[PDB]
Amino acid sequence: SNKINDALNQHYKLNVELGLVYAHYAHVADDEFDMPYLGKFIQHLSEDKLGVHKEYISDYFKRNGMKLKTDVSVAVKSIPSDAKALIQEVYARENEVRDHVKAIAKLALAEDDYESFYFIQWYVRDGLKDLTEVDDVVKLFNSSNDKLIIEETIKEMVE
Amino acid sequence: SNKINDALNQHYKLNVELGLVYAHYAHVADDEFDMPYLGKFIQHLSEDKLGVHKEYISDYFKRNGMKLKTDVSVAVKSIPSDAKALIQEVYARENEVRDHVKAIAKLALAEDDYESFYFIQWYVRDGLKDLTEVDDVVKLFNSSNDKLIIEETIKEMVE
Amino acid sequence: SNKINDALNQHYKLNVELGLVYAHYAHVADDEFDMPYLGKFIQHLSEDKLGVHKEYISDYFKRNGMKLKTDVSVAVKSIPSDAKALIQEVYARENEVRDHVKAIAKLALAEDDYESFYFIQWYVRDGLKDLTEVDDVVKLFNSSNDKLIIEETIKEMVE
Amino acid sequence: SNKINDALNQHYKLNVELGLVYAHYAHVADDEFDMPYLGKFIQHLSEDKLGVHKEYISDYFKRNGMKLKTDVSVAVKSIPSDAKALIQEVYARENEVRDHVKAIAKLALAEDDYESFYFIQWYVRDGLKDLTEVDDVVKLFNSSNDKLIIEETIKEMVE
Amino acid sequence: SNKINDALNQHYKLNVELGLVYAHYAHVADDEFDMPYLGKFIQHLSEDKLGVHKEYISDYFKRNGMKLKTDVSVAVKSIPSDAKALIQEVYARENEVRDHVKAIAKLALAEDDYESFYFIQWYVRDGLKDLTEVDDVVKLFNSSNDKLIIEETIKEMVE
Amino acid sequence: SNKINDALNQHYKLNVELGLVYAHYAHVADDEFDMPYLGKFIQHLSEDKLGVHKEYISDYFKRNGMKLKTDVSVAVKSIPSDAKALIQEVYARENEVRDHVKAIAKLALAEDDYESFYFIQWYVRDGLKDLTEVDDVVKLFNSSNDKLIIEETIKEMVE
Ligand SMILES: [Cl-]
Ligand SMILES: [Cl-]
Ligand SMILES: [Cl-]
Ligand SMILES: [Cl-]
Ligand SMILES: [Cl-]
Ligand SMILES: [Cl-]
Ligand SMILES: [Fe+3]
Ligand SMILES: [Fe+3]
Ligand SMILES: [Fe+3]
Ligand SMILES: [Fe+3]
Ligand SMILES: [Fe+3]
Ligand SMILES: [Fe+3]
Ligand SMILES: [Fe+3]
Ligand SMILES: [Fe+3]
Ligand SMILES: [Fe+3]
Ligand SMILES: [Fe+3]
Ligand SMILES: [Fe+3]
Ligand SMILES: [Fe+3]
Ligand SMILES: [Fe+3]
Ligand SMILES: [Fe+3]
Ligand SMILES: [Fe+3]
Ligand SMILES: [Fe+3]
Ligand SMILES: [Fe+3]
Ligand SMILES: [Fe+3]
Repeated sequence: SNKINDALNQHYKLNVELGLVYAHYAHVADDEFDMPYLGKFIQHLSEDKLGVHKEYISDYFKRNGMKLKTDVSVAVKSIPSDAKALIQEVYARENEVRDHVKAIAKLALAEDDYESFYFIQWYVRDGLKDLTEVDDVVKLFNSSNDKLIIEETIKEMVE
Repeated sequence: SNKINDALNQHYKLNVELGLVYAHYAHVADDEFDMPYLGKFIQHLSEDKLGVHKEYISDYFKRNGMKLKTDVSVAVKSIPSDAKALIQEVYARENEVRDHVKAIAKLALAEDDYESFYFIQWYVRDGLKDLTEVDDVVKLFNSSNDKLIIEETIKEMVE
Repeated sequence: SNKINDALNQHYKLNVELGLVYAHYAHVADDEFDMPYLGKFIQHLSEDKLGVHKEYISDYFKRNGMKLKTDVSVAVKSIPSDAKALIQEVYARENEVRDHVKAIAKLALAEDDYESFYFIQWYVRDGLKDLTEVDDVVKLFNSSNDKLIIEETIKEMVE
Repeated sequence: SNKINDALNQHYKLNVELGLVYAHYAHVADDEFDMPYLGKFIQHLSEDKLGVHKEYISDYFKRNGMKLKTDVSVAVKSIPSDAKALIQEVYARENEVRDHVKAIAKLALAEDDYESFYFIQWYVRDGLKDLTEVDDVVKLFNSSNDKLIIEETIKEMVE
Repeated sequence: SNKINDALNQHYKLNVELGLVYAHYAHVADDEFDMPYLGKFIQHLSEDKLGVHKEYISDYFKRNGMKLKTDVSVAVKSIPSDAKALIQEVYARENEVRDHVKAIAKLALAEDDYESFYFIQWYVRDGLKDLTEVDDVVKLFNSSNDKLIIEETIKEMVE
Repeated sequence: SNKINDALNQHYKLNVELGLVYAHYAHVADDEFDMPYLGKFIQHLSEDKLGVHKEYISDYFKRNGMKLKTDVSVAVKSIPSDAKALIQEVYARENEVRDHVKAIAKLALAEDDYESFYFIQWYVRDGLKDLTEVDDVVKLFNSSNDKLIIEETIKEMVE
């Protein structure tokens, strides 16, 4: 399906662009906000998006004959003002990923593309786990007013 | 130094953009040219550029107080016509990286930035090894007319 | 070079005098400020300066024929008022060390003393790592108002 | 006791200043007198004085409430003329240490400071062992006219 | 750079020619001067110069595109008269190597050849260690009048 | 025997000069002809000639009282045009070595020098094995038109 090919190419672009934004946010968490474990948490998200998250699509295209497109444009022009806002922004972007992944599943059933429906199954499930891990971190900031206490808790999540 | 900060931000951008191009070329080597080990060779170059090659700069900025900029724009709009041309293009881009890395070293001595001169030392040395590994592969294509013989030789270089 | 010999003798004196000051500060961190892990952190800096930091120079002189001078004068006549100020003072002295080490590198190139330029390379690189470790500790004091939380974090840095 | 506090601060100063002198003598033994094992023997004495010898006092002050003073002034302005003279000078300084340590013990009993009397017990005993080890080396120079034979014997004492 | 290519070809020639001279001196140390451990010490220097010392240059040329020249002319037409003189001559030749290596470093910075500057860094550092090891042996001959005592000491340096 | 001494000194010179030529040929095999395993094969021949092949003679002289002469002159002024020609030239030089070694054996029996006859026995036997190993490689070039197939076969001979 051309429409599935386009939607998965769009998802490839999103994984790349968010990975590059997260790499920036991870640097800022450590460098500006004094939170190196928040930085490590966000760096692992960055490495996933620039790693297996994009390679699964590229490899899927190799098997079903679809075409890969590389077209990337992203600039980090402002930064959230503090660390809570930073992880809140990460969360908002991970929810956008959920919406897109669900749209792809719906479209695959529409087009009777059961290979793509089964392929996208991993994203549906795994992305919900990624979103809850991110949500847990956001909340640390409502459970403690102390940045070093929050860091200690995050340390167990990047373990 | 502002000028060193700018040049290292430019080198960060180059590592990112080439990493994304190499990821595309690795896919094409396997998918279109039937050369999965050429694909693996090019994928390892992609993973280096999107990995430690960019993280060393970002981490260096954290120590000396420089500012990181994320501004990325790259589109793969044409593909070399066969596998020799593909690895020849990779080689040409790796030589552009050599030129930039040398310009940074020269500028660091000019500015009496001995921390940056010592930091760039790794790129000078390592990039020469990366360029010779790439040059070895290009040459396989002049040593054999058989794609499966070349693949077998490449297999020992991605080992 | 006489001028390099003088500058490295001055750096030997600085390492000795700061080592003795840091030994005092480490005692005060534990004894007056109730922070024994801050004390241990500062004691390891003291042991480096009175240990390998000075022995590398002395050993370097043995190989290139330079002359060692021992002329030491230091008195600790006032103490910073609290623990944050104490580690802030440590940081200010470590930046003075960076400035001197860079001056030596510049002078070695001027004099075409490539042995000394290569010998000072370790100080340039390593001193930047020491300065960032110290800067991390200073910041704990902006990330937490609780001395026992900061101690727990420092414990992982003296590990 | 103020008088014990002063005498132990004086002993701290002596350990520091002799440690710095011994570090110089160790360098000269190797560099000028061609005796690197004599150098190693004297370096271990230097490391003791700048290490545990001074840290025991500093740590003792932490327990009994005394105050530490850092006030150091030492310059190495002449060097003994040959290696026998060098180790003979070391011996003379180690005897001065014996005299001071004994004065502290006598004063502690006078002041009914039984904690300090018991604390100084280690210095009384250990310093006698250090003085006999040094005396053994001095004598090598009366038992052999050959510097390489003496070095071989010293090698077993720095083992 | 042609001038760097020429200077490194000259350094390749020097390593070869000195290696052949040292091989002769090692034979003479054992055969004529009854000092087989002095012979072994000098043989290891010979094997370094005819081994990695020359192969590093040859391999460096392979990576940066320079041209290797083999043009060798050396004759051992006289021999130092005793063993001290023999190791003194070795020392004089190792100092000539230091001078040439430094000239290459200076020229590389002049030509903005930062690859060659970084490549020559090993020679600058390592050659200073080789020169001090050789200087230690020369001195044995001033520390003992007995050839079998000196041999025993050398035995620990060829270990 | 003076005549045996001269012939073994000539054989020492030949081993040295061929070793230096082979070192050049090994570099060219890899650098110009894209055959790094041919290069490794030729490098091992180079290391033998500059190593044990010459040290056996030098050590033999030490036992029977003969005199060693070092007089070396060799320049590589042209290179065979392709890789087959290169290994063919190596073969021709190894046959010259066979002729000289046989002349020495004949002369030793003439002079009733049974020590030299027995000493040269190793060269007679071993040099025939070296010549057949070289001949096997030459032939690869008649058994395959593909340089990467030949390389793979050579890989098992440098194993
Ligand atoms: Cl389907
Ligand atoms: Cl600097
Ligand atoms: Cl130099
Ligand atoms: Cl008491
Ligand atoms: Cl360069
Ligand atoms: Cl015989
Ligand atoms: Fe920080
Ligand atoms: Fe994951
Ligand atoms: Fe349907
Ligand atoms: Fe395929
Ligand atoms: Fe790498
Ligand atoms: Fe300058
Ligand atoms: Fe306390
Ligand atoms: Fe350190
Ligand atoms: Fe200059
Ligand atoms: Fe010495
Ligand atoms: Fe002791
Ligand atoms: Fe009493
Ligand atoms: Fe002998
Ligand atoms: Fe070496
Ligand atoms: Fe310049
Ligand atoms: Fe090549
Ligand atoms: Fe052999
Ligand atoms: Fe006969």
